[PDB]
Amino acid sequence: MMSEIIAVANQKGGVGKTTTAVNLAASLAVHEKKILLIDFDPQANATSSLGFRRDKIDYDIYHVLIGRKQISQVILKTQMPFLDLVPSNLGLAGFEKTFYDSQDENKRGELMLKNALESVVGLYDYIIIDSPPALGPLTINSLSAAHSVIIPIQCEFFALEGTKLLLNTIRMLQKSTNPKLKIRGFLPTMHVPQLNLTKGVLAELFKYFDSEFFRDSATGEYIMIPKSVKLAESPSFGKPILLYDIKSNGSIAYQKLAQSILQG
Amino acid sequence: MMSEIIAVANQKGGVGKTTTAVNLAASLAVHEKKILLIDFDPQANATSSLGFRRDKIDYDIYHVLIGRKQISQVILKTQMPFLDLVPSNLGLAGFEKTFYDSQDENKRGELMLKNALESVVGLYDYIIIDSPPALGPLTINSLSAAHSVIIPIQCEFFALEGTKLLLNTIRMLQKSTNPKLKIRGFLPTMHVPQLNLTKGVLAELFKYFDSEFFRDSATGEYIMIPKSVKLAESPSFGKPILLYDIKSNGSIAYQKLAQSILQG
Amino acid sequence: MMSEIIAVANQKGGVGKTTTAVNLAASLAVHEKKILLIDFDPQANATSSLGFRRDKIDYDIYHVLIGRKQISQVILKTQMPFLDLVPSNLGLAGFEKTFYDSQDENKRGELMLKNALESVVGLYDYIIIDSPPALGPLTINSLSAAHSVIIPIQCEFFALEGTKLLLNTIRMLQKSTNPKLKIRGFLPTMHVPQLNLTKGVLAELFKYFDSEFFRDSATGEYIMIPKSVKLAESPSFGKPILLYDIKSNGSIAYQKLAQSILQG
Amino acid sequence: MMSEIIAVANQKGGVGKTTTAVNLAASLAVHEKKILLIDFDPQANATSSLGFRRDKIDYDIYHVLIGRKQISQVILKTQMPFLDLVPSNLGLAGFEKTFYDSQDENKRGELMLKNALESVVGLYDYIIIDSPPALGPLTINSLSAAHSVIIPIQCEFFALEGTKLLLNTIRMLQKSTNPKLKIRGFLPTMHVPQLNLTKGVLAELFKYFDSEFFRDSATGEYIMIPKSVKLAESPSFGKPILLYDIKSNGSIAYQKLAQSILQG
DNA sequence: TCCCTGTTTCACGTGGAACACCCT
DNA sequence: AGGGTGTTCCACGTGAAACAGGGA
Ligand SMILES: Nc1ncnc2c1ncn2[C@@H]1O[C@H](COP(=O)(O)OP(=O)(O)OP(=O)(O)O)[C@@H](O)[C@H]1O
Ligand SMILES: Nc1ncnc2c1ncn2[C@@H]1O[C@H](COP(=O)(O)OP(=O)(O)OP(=O)(O)O)[C@@H](O)[C@H]1O
Ligand SMILES: Nc1ncnc2c1ncn2[C@@H]1O[C@H](COP(=O)(O)OP(=O)(O)OP(=O)(O)O)[C@@H](O)[C@H]1O
Ligand SMILES: Nc1ncnc2c1ncn2[C@@H]1O[C@H](COP(=O)(O)OP(=O)(O)OP(=O)(O)O)[C@@H](O)[C@H]1O
Ligand SMILES: [Mg+2]
Ligand SMILES: [Mg+2]
Ligand SMILES: [Mg+2]
Ligand SMILES: [Mg+2]
Repeated sequence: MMSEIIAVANQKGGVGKTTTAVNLAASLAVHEKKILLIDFDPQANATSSLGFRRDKIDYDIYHVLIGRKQISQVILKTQMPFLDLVPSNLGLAGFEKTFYDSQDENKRGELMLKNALESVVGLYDYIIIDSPPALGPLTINSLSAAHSVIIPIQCEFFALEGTKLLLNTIRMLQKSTNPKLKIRGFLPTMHVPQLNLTKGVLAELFKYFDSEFFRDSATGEYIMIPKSVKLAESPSFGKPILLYDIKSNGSIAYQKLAQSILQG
Repeated sequence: MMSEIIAVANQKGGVGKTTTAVNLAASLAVHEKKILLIDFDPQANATSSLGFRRDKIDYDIYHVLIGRKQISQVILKTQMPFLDLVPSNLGLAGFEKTFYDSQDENKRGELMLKNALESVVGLYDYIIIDSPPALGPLTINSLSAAHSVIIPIQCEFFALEGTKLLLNTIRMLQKSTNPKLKIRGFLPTMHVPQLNLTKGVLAELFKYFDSEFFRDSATGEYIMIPKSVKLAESPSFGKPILLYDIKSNGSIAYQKLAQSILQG
Repeated sequence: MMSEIIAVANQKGGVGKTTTAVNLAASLAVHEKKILLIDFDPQANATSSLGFRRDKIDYDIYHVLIGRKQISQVILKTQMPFLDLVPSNLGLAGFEKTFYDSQDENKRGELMLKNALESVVGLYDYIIIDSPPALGPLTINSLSAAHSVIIPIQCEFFALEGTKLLLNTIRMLQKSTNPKLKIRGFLPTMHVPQLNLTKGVLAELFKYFDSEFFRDSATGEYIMIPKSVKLAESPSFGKPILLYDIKSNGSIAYQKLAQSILQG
Repeated sequence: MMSEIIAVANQKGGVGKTTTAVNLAASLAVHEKKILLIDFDPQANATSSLGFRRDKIDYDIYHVLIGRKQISQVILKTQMPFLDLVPSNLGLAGFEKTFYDSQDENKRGELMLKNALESVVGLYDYIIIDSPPALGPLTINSLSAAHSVIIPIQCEFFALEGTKLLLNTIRMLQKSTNPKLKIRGFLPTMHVPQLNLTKGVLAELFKYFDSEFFRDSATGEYIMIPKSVKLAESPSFGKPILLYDIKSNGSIAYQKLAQSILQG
């Protein structure tokens, strides 16, 4: 078995990584492929996006990382049979400090998620890592474990400057800890295609990275997640979009994305 | 003269800390008050919004915090004569580790920005601090220096959970490092007033904090930053809203906010 | 006992006079008051709305008006024991010529229904008259017999000229043949409260005649017949609504109107 | 030219005779065919639907009928260059009386409009006569003058029985005054296709007249004018649909009606 | 059989954004 | 260009109507 580990990371906040991670885990699970979703955000927004109470959460990914628990100990099962969740909690914040301690003694600790996943990388088809809004210790784990990264891009101004910096970190890890690391693609999120700022910022990213933009290679048209209030309602009902409204366009786009991920 | 030091912070990403910080700084500056805007985010989105190139930026608040530099050295003057900026860069990220080097050694380092600011706090009326989307060391400095905090709320689902944690952290620092700290107000931003998820999240937040909401005290009415494409186009021109589009509603909103802050 | 003789008239077609007449008669009959419903329309829409067969009906109000029959001869008893019907047929169309013959012969004939009615006017509590869509002879009789008039209003454009014109003709008779005639009230019908044309036409009519709009005198709110497919399904079963579907909103409306008419 | 005369008549009120007449005149005028539209209704709602004043109308179809005027004297020009209007006014009511005087002397007067129209039957391609909600003298004139009749049917209950009666009158004229008379078709109006009452009355009327239903010769499919609030606003701006909102479904439908009429 | 609640589909109103005139 | 004007597109909310188990 070969888990593809796809890290949904992007250091910018509010750009759709928790909406993308949760909902791709879902929309790929319905393709009857076994999905594990890691919640690497100390806010634990993905955990709650699937209906859990972080407050009624005993053991989570932190204790796996430091070795106090096996990752197979913490996995929870979700309302979707094919989607299982490694939940998160505020305790994951501690990991920041933890990380630098290894940085002081043996320059490891980028690869803690790498080791924590090693024991289930054959039990799942896809392991999707929802990353927190930083380029800090946690995000670096997320990338180091990963086969590829999915980059949610909200076509507003700062996502210009932001992206290159992120890619910079990628290359750095591509020369340092994770050689295999590929960009699985760029994913426009919250898309409003008729705004002019969006036309411009998309055009810029096209210029530097059109080859990285997700196309449903079935019809080749670009796959962009539409701004959908329904997409932002779905976690409130402890549900993906698939279980909350399978016919809304948020869902259509995230299933199209899953199709594209699958076609190769 | 004694600057009110006001941190626009919130640990959730994309919620308007940077947009509110830039545009409150500007909308107060035109009111003929001398403002310093600190960019406490390694993303340097506030710097970038005022038209600078982070990449053609020499020394920043990082070198201030490590003592290599004076806070008064790094200040740049902006296209508004009354608004000054302390810029940022990824080097500020390094502070993460620097902070914990204090936590291991003498359990301070909460109050670093407080001390570096000490030398410019009488040279300004308001010091407006744009925070990063975390509860880590940087936001801890950002809050601890501050007299009061402005909490921009994106009225969607997670604004529920997050907010409670944020205030608790506020309460925590009030009982440890900054006892004088006040909540200046909550700030609904990107407001689509007719959406149902918004009505709901506003209702919950009203029940728990209705009095802490920015009111146009002339009419008592709520002050809410409307979703406005122009509010998000303006930094692509390195301009605040009032220099980019003074008549749009994003702008009118921020000047009502600024007026409210001045009235007390 | 002195039956109030209430004419539901309006010169525009399809505005609910036949639906209002049937359903007010029924909603008052359920209040244990004895009601006679005159079908003054050669279409005999009120007749068939109560389940009779215009074709298997022998003698009708025509032969009453020409004296060939007593008004007490043509009355049929209906599916409601307290509701009686003077039925109609196409032969009532003949009366047009006949009217002008009286116009030619003794300058009466507006008051023919009045005369034909004299023999049943104390035998009923309310005598409810479904008028045809004109200001011609039949409607002139119908107003001339009547104590008061109920004007069903379809809140579209032509209700504007139309309304004031109907009121005009009312005043004419009030100064000539039937001065006692009172406007029992105005009744918005088929009411869709959110359409903009309705808002506009209602606002116009309000400015000119708000005091005439039927109010739930219990709660003072307006009485408006909601658009109810069932209100239009009921006559196909030869039934009023309260015999058809008493919990529907059309039904509650007509009963609220009935309460209002009795309430004073 | 040989003017086709199409009388839009049906005795039930509020079934679309006037919205249909006005709008077919318009949708036919735009095929660059010369249209003369008679307002044969004393309410003259067709006149007022074309932006004219009953208040500003000097000579109208009444004075033509009594011979005091030429039809060519009263014709007006409309905002559409290929559509001209013979307007109406409440004085047309007088014609009722007029008709019976001839019934008393030489049993003519069905053929008054026929005679008045005699002078423009080569100057127009189509002359469209909007009838009042009666089977009275005017409606009979309109049918007698006309080559064919267009019958708007609102698929509710009373338009079941009503239809049979109307056809009877056709046959009467077809046997007495007007042998050429054709039913150009039945035209479903205010159509709500998913209501069950509408399905049913359609099914019934299909049963009896399935061959009389207007087919868009393009798809063979039935042409049924949808409930369109915009179709009902159009007279408030003195305009047809095609000048007021040419892309709404009201307009497309009245245009399809125009094409079907044109093919023959 | 009488009822009661979850879903669909559809028109219409609303308010934002782009765009094209248009003043002048 | 700057500073109105209205026209076109789209998402979302609403509320009515047909329908469908589900219910003993
Ligand atoms: N395509 C979309 N349309 C509408 N709303 C969306 C869309 N994608 C995401 N959202 C909403 O945007 C808000 C934040 O997005 P989300 O948390 O998924 O991004 P994030 O980067 O994970 O945030 P953070 O970095 O703070 O964890 C939520 O309300 C989310 O539901
Ligand atoms: N009132 C508003 N209307 C429309 N767009 C807005 C508004 N406020 C902010 N935005 C936009 O939303 C995007 C994210 O917002 P912004 O970066 O101001 O929030 P933030 O707090 O800076 O994010 P971070 O949390 O990472 O600092 C930006 O393109 C910004 O222009
Ligand atoms: N409030 C309502 N909701 C729904 N349908 C209605 C309503 N009121 C009337 N209708 C329907 O509209 C159609 C015509 O209304 P109705 O015939 O009662 O008015 P009318 O004055 O009788 O017409 P006429 O002017 O020819 O006598 C009927 O099938 C009727 O059932
Ligand atoms: N397709 C439609 N959708 C919505 N409203 C409509 C439609 N057609 C007509 N109406 C409106 O319903 C009302 C009456 O229709 P209209 O007067 O054309 O029928 P009518 O037969 O002319 O009435 P009359 O029998 O008194 O002549 C008007 O306000 C009319 O514009
Ligand atoms: Mg998240
Ligand atoms: Mg920021
Ligand atoms: Mg009637
Ligand atoms: Mg008419």
